[PDB]
Amino acid sequence: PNTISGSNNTVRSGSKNVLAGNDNTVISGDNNSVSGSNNTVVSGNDNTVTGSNHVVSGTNHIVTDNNNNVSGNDNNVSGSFHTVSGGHNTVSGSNNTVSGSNHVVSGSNKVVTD
Repeated sequence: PNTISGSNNTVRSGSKNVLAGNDNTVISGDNNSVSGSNNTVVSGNDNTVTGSNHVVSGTNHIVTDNNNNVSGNDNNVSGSFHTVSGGHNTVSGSNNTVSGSNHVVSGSNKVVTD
């Protein structure tokens, strides 16, 4: 039902997830692809999550690098230590806080909302 390769990866509830690496978890969700170390999809579907220490909920995100906290729908997040919600945001750099929709945010320490 799920495809799992590595050490200490788990899916509590859901199907068709693909988890590779170590200590990755899908709490509740389907069709997520998660690769790396210590990443977590809490409640979400169809997310692509690569790198380390991400926490992701919602749908259709692409999250990479490290330590990003992402919820909502269709956010594309790179760099580190971001907090992103809402929809269709594109976030790079470090330590940005982004909510609302359709924002493209780069650099560091930015706060952007609807």
